[PDB]
Amino acid sequence: IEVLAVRTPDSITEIEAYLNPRMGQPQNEDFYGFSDNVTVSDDFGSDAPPWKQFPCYSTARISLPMLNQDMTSDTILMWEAISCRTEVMGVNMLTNVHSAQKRVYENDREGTGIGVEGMGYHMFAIGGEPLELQFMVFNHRATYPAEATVIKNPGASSQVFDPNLKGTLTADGVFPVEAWGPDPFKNENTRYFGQYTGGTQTPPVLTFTNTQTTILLDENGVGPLCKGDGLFLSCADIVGFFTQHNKKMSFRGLPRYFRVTLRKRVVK
Amino acid sequence: IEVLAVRTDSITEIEAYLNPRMGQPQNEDFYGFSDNVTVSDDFGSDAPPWKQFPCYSTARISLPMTILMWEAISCRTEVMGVNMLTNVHSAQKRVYENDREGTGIGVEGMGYHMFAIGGEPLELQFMVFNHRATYPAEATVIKNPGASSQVFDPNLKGTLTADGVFPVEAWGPDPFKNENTRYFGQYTGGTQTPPVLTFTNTQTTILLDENGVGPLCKGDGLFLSCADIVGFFTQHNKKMSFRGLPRYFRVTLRKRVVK
Amino acid sequence: IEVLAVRTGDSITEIEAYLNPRMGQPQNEDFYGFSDNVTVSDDFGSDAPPWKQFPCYSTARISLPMLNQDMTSDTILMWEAISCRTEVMGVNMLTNVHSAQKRVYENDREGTGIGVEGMGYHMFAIGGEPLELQFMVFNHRATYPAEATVIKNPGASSQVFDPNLKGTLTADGVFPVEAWGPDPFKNENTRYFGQYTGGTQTPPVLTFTNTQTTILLDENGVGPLCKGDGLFLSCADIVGFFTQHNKKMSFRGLPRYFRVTLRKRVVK
Amino acid sequence: IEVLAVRTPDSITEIEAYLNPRMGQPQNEDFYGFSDNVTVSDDFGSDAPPWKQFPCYSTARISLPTILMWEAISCRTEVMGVNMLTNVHSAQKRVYENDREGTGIGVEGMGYHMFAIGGEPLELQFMVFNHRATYPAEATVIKNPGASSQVFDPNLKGTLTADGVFPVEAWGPDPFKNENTRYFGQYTGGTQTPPVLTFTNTQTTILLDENGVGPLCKGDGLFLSCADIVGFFTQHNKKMSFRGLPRYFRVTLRKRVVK
Amino acid sequence: IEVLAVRDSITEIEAYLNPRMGQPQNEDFYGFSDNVTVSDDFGSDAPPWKQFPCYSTARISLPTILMWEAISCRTEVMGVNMLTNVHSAQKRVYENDREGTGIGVEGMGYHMFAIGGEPLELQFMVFNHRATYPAEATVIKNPGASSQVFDPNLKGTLTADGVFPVEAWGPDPFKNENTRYFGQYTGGTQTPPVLTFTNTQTTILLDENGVGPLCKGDGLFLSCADIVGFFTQHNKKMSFRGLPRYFRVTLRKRVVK
Ligand SMILES: CC(=O)N[C@H]1[C@@H](O[C@H]2[C@@H](O)[C@@H](CO)O[C@@H](O[C@H]3[C@@H](O)[C@@H](CO)O[C@H](O[C@@H]4[C@H](O)[C@@H](O)[C@H](O[C@H]5[C@H](O)[C@@H](O)[C@H](O)O[C@@H]5CO)O[C@@H]4CO)[C@@H]3O)[C@@H]2NC(C)=O)O[C@H](CO)[C@H](O)[C@@H]1O
Ligand SMILES: CC(=O)N[C@H]1[C@@H](O[C@H]2[C@@H](O)[C@@H](CO)O[C@@H](O[C@H]3[C@@H](O)[C@@H](CO)O[C@H](O[C@@H]4[C@H](O)[C@@H](O)[C@H](O)O[C@@H]4CO)[C@@H]3O)[C@@H]2NC(C)=O)O[C@H](CO)[C@H](O)[C@@H]1O
Ligand SMILES: CC(=O)N[C@H]1[C@@H](O[C@H]2[C@@H](O)[C@@H](CO)O[C@@H](O[C@H]3[C@@H](O)[C@@H](CO)O[C@H](O[C@@H]4[C@H](O)[C@@H](O)[C@H](O)O[C@@H]4CO)[C@@H]3O)[C@@H]2NC(C)=O)O[C@H](CO)[C@H](O)[C@@H]1O
Ligand SMILES: CC(=O)N[C@H]1[C@@H](O[C@H]2[C@@H](O)[C@@H](CO)O[C@@H](O[C@H]3[C@@H](O)[C@@H](CO)O[C@H](O[C@@H]4[C@H](O)[C@@H](O)[C@H](O)O[C@@H]4CO)[C@@H]3O)[C@@H]2NC(C)=O)O[C@H](CO)[C@H](O)[C@@H]1O
Ligand SMILES: CC(=O)N[C@H]1[C@@H](O[C@H]2[C@@H](O)[C@@H](CO)O[C@@H](O[C@H]3[C@@H](O)[C@@H](CO)O[C@H](O[C@@H]4[C@H](O)[C@@H](O)[C@H](O)O[C@@H]4CO)[C@@H]3O)[C@@H]2NC(C)=O)O[C@H](CO)[C@H](O)[C@@H]1O
Ligand SMILES: CC(=O)N[C@H]1[C@H]([C@H](O)[C@H](O)CO)O[C@@](O)(C(=O)O)C[C@@H]1O
Ligand SMILES: CC(=O)N[C@H]1[C@H]([C@H](O)[C@H](O)CO)O[C@@](O)(C(=O)O)C[C@@H]1O
Ligand SMILES: [Mg+2]
Ligand SMILES: [Mg+2]
Ligand SMILES: [Mg+2]
Ligand SMILES: [Mg+2]
Ligand SMILES: [Mg+2]
Repeated sequence: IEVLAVRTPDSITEIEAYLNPRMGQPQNEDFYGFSDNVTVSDDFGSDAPPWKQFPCYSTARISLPMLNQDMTSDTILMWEAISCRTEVMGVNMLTNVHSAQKRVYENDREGTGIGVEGMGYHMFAIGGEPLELQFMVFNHRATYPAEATVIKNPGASSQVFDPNLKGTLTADGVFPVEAWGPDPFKNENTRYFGQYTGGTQTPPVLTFTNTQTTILLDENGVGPLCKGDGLFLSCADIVGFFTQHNKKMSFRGLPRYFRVTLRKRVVK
Repeated sequence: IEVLAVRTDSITEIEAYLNPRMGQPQNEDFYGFSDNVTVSDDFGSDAPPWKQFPCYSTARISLPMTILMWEAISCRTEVMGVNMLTNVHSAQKRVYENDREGTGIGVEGMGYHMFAIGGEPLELQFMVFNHRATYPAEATVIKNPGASSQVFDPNLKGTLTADGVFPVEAWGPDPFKNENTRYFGQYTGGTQTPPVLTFTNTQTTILLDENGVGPLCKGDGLFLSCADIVGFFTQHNKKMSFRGLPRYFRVTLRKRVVK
Repeated sequence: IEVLAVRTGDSITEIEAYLNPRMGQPQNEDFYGFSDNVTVSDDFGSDAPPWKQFPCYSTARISLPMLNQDMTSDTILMWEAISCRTEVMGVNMLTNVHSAQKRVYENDREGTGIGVEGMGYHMFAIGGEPLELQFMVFNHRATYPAEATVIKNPGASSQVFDPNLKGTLTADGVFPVEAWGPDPFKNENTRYFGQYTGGTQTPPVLTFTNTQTTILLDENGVGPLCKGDGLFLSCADIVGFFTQHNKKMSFRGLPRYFRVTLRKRVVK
Repeated sequence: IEVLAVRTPDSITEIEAYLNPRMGQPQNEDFYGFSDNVTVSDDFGSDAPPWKQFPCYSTARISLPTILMWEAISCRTEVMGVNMLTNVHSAQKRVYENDREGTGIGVEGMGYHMFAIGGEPLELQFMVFNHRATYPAEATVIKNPGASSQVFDPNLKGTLTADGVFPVEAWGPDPFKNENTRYFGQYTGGTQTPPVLTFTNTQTTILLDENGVGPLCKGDGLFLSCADIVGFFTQHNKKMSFRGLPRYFRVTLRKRVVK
Repeated sequence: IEVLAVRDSITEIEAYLNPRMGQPQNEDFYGFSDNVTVSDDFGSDAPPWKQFPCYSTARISLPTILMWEAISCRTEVMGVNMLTNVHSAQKRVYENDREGTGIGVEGMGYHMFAIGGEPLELQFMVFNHRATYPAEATVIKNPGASSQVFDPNLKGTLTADGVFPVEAWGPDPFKNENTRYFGQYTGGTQTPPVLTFTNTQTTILLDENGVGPLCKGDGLFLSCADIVGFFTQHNKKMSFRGLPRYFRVTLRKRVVK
């Protein structure tokens, strides 16, 4: 794409969208927002995580307003994503230490719940085309379930970087977070942002405000250009683990808010 | 609201406090605390009793009476009474309980610190850890909110219109609304987490949006909201209660012409 | 006070001062810098913290040089504080893990002392008049000893904010840290800065440098104005707890350094 | 090298490269990305860390397109595969081992993240926890380094000239050299520390020095070096191995006239 | 000490300070203290020589009058790489199972450096005033109860390497007009060490007036302590582990009265 002039009163639009988490349990059922209880393999050889027990990436394509093209010009207008605000919603719910939680003083049947604790994985991506993925796994001999999208028998090389093992995030709730990450060799037309804090007893730390704005412009002053007039949102928002009295543990996820400002860009 | 020129007599300043609503009744010996937290066995038999969970604090501040509206341009906010957390002697589980020795363990665990300042009530998203929780009659909640309530459901909206009754654990700020409010929030989780608090009279936050417009005080009302969970108070017998702290606000407003 | 012009030539001065901590144990006896061993009540109603077992605020008024007043002027000169350096001194001493401390591996009588750990409370205030206080307590039914300055029988409202419960920090070593904090409704003529990190096994975190200057000027470019030609300094520097082999714990505090640059200001 | 004027497309090139980690286990086999299970010696005197049980630096030379030299002016770098650390099912010691319940504990313990970009091999200082350690034949070390190798000895020098054979625990960047290399490094210690990693394609680091000069690529060669220890993998039987991640590099060079 | 204009003219020195954690140099525990013993009370407290760290220090010789003025510095904790060692005679993560890595180096961090035109000026201050320091150590003997906090009588200067106990001396903020000092402390005995290294960080040494330290007698004074944490043996004996510090200083010629 040959990028040309920015248009400056009717040249800018705003979209707002949410992505619900895909932590593994089905929508419209009692554990929506959570994974199912996590089972652990005895070895890498026999490792087979069941469907529902691991999170997947969230994705959506947002259809943009009419650009009102110039019928006789040899150029076209494209929506250019210039800025965003993103917030993890429902942080407030993590003040719940009463709902069926392993207690601080289990031996005394006393104390609050321990609440949600452990690993936070927070990433979002805003592009003019689907997020480009690198396949990479902890254990290449893991047998993923039929419901999941992965590279089957990916080989030892998939435990680190293999340039043959590529993907694109083309479907919501089926690309396992533990098997796909953003590809830094691609995503020329996406901005991605990721933070990981590991562990299983780590205090979760989350902020929320409606006062924060991230500029989406690259080093040439060009934001994502929305090919076929779509805006591609991707995320994963693991808050940590929910622990039952019987010590079963499940992933807990939260939904993400996006506001994206776009402006009209002349191209070609 | 169409926003015209800043009027430049033109400036006012209010100070206010919101006391915390951790659950125990005001004017009684456990004011500032929740009652002792009980935990359900399962999501299906989950009814957190009244007094055992915190609620948002809120207040409408009356301001002096094309039109002029009061426009909020800056604030200072301070969590008050941080000093009281140096108390490790008041009926606290001890560091070496099995020796009946050491300090009290003092206040530890989750911090949830949020404030909002706007020209109308805080717009809220309903969201809960367990949709099947039965909240007490005293609480304001969406009843039988459905499985969708565990994540984002665009039907499940509310506005913060009463002090001490909107459970923190069931409402948060709606990012899809609040064009006329600035909100700020931090959560640190856990039950033995060290609390981290700062205080100073030297910090101003600017409340102007990208367009240089502050919150515009509809009907000459300034809306303040907070929640300041500091962590938990643990008794000798291991019973745990939320402890909260009051919040100071100073807001600077200017006359702005509109319509 | 009506505030007029700055003098910029004679017109500048610096004072340096220390405040020693008032953690509870008497001065120039063997436990100076410490509290006595902390006792814990069984309930709120029978809560009576003995004198010496809890810290108090440090404060001093510093006498300033003669201003050399213009005898015939309608106006008057005051000293205006414009900047400070402050440092917690003796941080070096906390590398001591041999001095009668509970050992890391007590069941094996082995390892270092555990050293000082637990809550940090670090605050300082620089003003032209005494620090204005808000009375607030964890437990209102606490009976403070006669040695201590408190509001007696303050009632339930004292557990949160009650606008009736005020004070000024008019004496060193007697205002319990746990019952008084800075009053954000007053202190127009004082700058105060406070940090708390809780717990009883929290690692203390402290920094020291002679390269850090804090400006004391308000939004109007006016510093604290020294009424009756006094500078008021206040602090509390709880570093954490000292734990003995028998598991007795005391507060440990450190002294604070102040450097304050003042300049002549004309006022009505 | 006398450094004259910047030549201003055809004057700018951009390379991209990955460095796979060298945690110890062989390439293209089932434990690629890990060390073998760590053994611990009884004393300094008889301390022989076996080949495969310790990490080594990753390094590559990239071949690039009055003389003209390539001058590295900026980079992006990213630790890849951070996403795999959300795996708590793969043969991991469980949170509640006694009850055979909970997630795996996942990767925890020490983080060591370092990268270097230079016009020549990274210049190294030899320094070791225990000088009496006997390294295996596969490792490049200074043999019989002496007690002074446990701190700084100006005699104990090297350059990173070989991928996967310079042990991290024996070699670090030499601050007395590396005039023509930029290095960055962070260590967080412990064995139960939570790993903290970030990733984004939006961060650029400028490689120009105080004089506006970046690494100048000798022999038309760009030198990349790293080590990315994420933490430890703990089996059900409490055996612990290093886990590493590959690092991405993007480097932007310009033609520089030199003498 | 009146300063005129900045006046061939710019020079740069590099130095290293090895750590003085207690164990004698060029012997097998160089970089470590000896195993720490703990007193039963303040009254009998007598830390043995080799069981506590001392400050490192050196004077570097440099090449109306002219003085060398220190304008900027680079400093680096060297050898952070060695802390990836979890095999060398360390208490194991799962000692009851004789399994896991070593726990490695853990506990308190104390990192301080000073760059000045004269010896670093010290304030004497001790946890316990009744501690008896050994003959080898430079201390104020019988310093009294006020030495547990600030006493203005209890001053010193860092005149010697490896003999001023870290736990007895810190920088005096009432003096050091011609030194820049920087310190960080993180306590605990199981705290994770956090260390960074780059050749890309330069600290400016100019004061508010734009004057850096002026090197009296053409001597540059370098001081540091870098306690990274503790080494714990299988038998639970614990010793300080320290690391050496790199210093790059840029000096320019300043005219003085
Ligand atoms: C992630 C996964 O699937 N892990 C499962 C696996 O663990 C093995 C792997 O982690 C390998 C990776 O190299 O490491 C094994 O541990 C060995 C290995 O580290 C070795 C050095 O390379 O040192 C020890 O083994 C010693 C010796 O070298 C071995 O040859 C010897 O092996 C004997 C067997 O133990 C006997 O059962 C057999 O009859 O005869 C051989 C002798 O020829 O054992 C020596 C120590 O006694 C390390 O232990 C990992 N193995 C183990 C036991 O953890 O496989 C195990 C089941 O073995 C689990 O399924 C694990 O989940
Ligand atoms: C939060 C709450 O109310 N929890 C209570 C609930 O726990 C059950 C739920 O958490 C569900 C969520 O899917 O999982 C149950 O555990 C199951 C499943 O994870 C299942 C896979 O879907 O795998 C295990 O069950 C298998 C098998 O599928 C079962 O049909 C079979 O009977 O048992 C197998 C295991 O041996 C796994 O156990 C949770 N059940 C238990 C137990 O925790 O319900 C329980 C009472 O049953 C408690 O009240 C919880 O508080
Ligand atoms: C800080 C302090 O001084 N605490 C001492 C006090 O503890 C009691 C308080 O913490 C109050 C605060 O409301 O709670 C008591 O626990 C009760 C309540 O939480 C109650 C519901 O409001 O629920 C429990 O009581 C139920 C039932 O509701 C009661 O009517 C019944 O008599 O007992 C039931 C037992 O399940 C809960 O226990 C605190 N009481 C105890 C006990 O902790 O008084 C105690 C000694 O009695 C100690 O002195 C505390 O230090
Ligand atoms: C790192 C290593 O290889 N450690 C192995 C070693 O441990 C010994 C070393 O740590 C040295 C370093 O100086 O200290 C020994 O501990 C001794 C000393 O600290 C000593 C004072 O210098 O104080 C203690 O010993 C005293 C006395 O001085 C001794 O002469 C007397 O025999 O015993 C006294 C106390 O009862 C202190 O114990 C370390 N020794 C031990 C033991 O830990 O050697 C041991 C086995 O000898 C292990 O192999 C270590 O892994
Ligand atoms: C740091 C050090 O050297 N500690 C050793 C020392 O411990 C004693 C000191 O900590 C002093 C400091 O004031 O306190 C003793 O504890 C006492 C006091 O806190 C006291 C009130 O001032 O309260 C307790 O004692 C009361 C009563 O006052 C006593 O008269 C009576 O004998 O016992 C009462 C309680 O039953 C409290 O115990 C420290 N004493 C002890 C013991 O910890 O001295 C001891 C030997 O006694 C050890 O050598 C310490 O390491
Ligand atoms: C990640 C993984 O492989 N999980 C597997 C688990 C665990 O191996 C065991 O629960 C440990 O005993 O075993 C199953 O039979 C189960 O519980 O459903 C099947 C599942 O494929
Ligand atoms: C804070 C507090 O109330 N402390 C009180 C302590 C503790 O309650 C007990 O030591 C617990 O057993 O008891 C006293 O008898 C004491 O030891 O002097 C009275 C003192 O006022
Ligand atoms: Mg590319
Ligand atoms: Mg909106
Ligand atoms: Mg006021
Ligand atoms: Mg050099
Ligand atoms: Mg001075």
